[PDB]
Amino acid sequence: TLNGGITDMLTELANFEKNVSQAIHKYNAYRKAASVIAKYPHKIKSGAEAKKLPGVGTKIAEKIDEFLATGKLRKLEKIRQDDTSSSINFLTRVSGIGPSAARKFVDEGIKTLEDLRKNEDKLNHHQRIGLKYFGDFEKRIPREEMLQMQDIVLNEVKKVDSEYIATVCGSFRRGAESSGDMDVLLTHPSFTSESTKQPKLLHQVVEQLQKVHFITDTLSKGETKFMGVCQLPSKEKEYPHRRIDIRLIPKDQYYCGVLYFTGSDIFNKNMRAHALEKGFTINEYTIRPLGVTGVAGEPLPVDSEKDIFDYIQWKYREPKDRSE
DNA sequence: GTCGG
DNA sequence: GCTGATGCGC
DNA sequence: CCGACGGCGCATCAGC
Ligand SMILES: Nc1ncnc2c1ncn2[C@H]1C[C@H](O)[C@@H](COP(=O)(O)OP(=O)(O)OP(=O)(O)O)O1
Ligand SMILES: [Mn+2]
Ligand SMILES: [Mn+2]
Ligand SMILES: [Mn+2]
Ligand SMILES: [Mn+2]
Ligand SMILES: [Mn+2]
Ligand SMILES: [Mn+2]
Ligand code: NA
Ligand code: NA
Repeated sequence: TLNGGITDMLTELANFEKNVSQAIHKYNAYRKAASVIAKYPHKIKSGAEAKKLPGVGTKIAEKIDEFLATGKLRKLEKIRQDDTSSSINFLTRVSGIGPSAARKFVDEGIKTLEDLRKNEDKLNHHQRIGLKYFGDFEKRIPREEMLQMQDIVLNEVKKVDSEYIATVCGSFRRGAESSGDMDVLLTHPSFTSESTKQPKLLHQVVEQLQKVHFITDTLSKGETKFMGVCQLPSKEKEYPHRRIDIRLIPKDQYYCGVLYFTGSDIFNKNMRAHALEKGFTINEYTIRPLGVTGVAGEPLPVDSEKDIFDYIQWKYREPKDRSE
């Protein structure tokens, strides 16, 4: 927040490009600029100063000059005043409503929370849940509540089977003092990259979590991925409903998976980019050597996060240092 | 929108 | 009824 | 100056 005013402006521009313009590469360009500036250890005094940084170009330096001169941005004022733009941007804050749905609703005169309720019959299950918990999903979860959630999950998982391993990742693992949601990585000895598929490994855990009334709603559920809603038990003041993601991954790909799901998202983009500049392709699952005509080798042996960093020659960064 | 081809 | 096409979130 | 920029699990539904 040395340069908080500039990164806020870039984020808002990013959001417009994704939600209204449906221009995903521009969205990513703005987030890339906002990230590099956030890293930058000096108060930016001019566009020319920012232009020095990778990810910041001609148009963004011009925008930085204007914000710096006036404290605002003409484009953003116009956009914030534009009815269709403003409304599309708003509806996408509902989980389940993306750029296409929002634009479609707006074309139909649906543009507010109240309009959404009046027309709930036009919403799908995920969207109705998103409406239902609209305010709740916009609150942050403080680390104290995160640690209480960590306890319920690890313990209920134990009760399905003591050999399951559940690891909370995302911002919680990066040590952040508050979190957007809860991300849970799951492994079991019976499920590896070979293992011959066993139904209900994730289902068993999801059903227990439901049984103890921790998980209250399902958004999507399959054999490897559950997205849903959860809520700490109330004695007293009802706790807000939270989003929870659970991913079941093959035991022998656990470190790749832990690297990936700890993030951050920008950090992951940065790592896999740097990976290429060393002859490796990283995904959620494997690190593989690359070569000449684009031949990605077999997965290299990994038994620690750190092992991945070595392959690509980065100093090890503790989870706390990947929040980009 | 930005950068490397 | 089905499934390719597409959206959404990550 | 142009083209690349990450891909995937899951849900829904237009068009047969
Ligand atoms: N767009 C994406 N596509 C694929 N993976 C992603 C994407 N964004 C993030 N990830 C990975 C890296 C993140 O650390 C991890 C968690 O995603 P997510 O829960 O949405 O954000 P986060 O945990 O880093 O912070 P927070 O949830 O508190 O906002 O998933
Ligand atoms: Mn109205
Ligand atoms: Mn998270
Ligand atoms: Mn998440
Ligand atoms: Mn299909
Ligand atoms: Mn162009
Ligand atoms: Mn039909
Ligand atoms: Na630059
Ligand atoms: Na949304």
